[PDB]
Amino acid sequence: NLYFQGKVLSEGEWQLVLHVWAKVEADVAGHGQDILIRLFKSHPETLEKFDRLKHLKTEAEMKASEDLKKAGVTVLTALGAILKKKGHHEAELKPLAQSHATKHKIPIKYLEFISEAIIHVLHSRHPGNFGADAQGAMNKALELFRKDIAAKYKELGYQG
Ligand SMILES: [Cl-]
Repeated sequence: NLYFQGKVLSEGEWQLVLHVWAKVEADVAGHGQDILIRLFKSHPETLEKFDRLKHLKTEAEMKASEDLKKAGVTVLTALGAILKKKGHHEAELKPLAQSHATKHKIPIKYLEFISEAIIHVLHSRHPGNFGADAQGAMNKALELFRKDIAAKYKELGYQG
């Protein structure tokens, strides 16, 4: 198994992140649904950034939406790919910052909101295997993502 040195997190922290993410990926649509519904319930203003979704008014409607299901898979597969770079994600963040800062106008604050939604859902679905250690390593990985993408927003002309 070829060693791939990561940045900022320790090797053991990266392994806790990628072990949990493998569980996410095995049911990506289900995790995606849960995370976006939690985001949209805790922070209803985020729903307005998704044109195909902004009309959905209840949890039953959100769970029935094929569009929300597709958005959830979009979000979690892009984030998983970034996490698997173990901090070597400069190239990946460039187009994501470009679309999110320039077209969608996503404030960095919403990335913090979805980070909270991700930790909440991971606790809810893996209550036996998402402990203090795994939670801390995931918080560090998402913090690094938010820090680096905030820096890319400013390189592309936007504060966010
Ligand atoms: Cl743990």
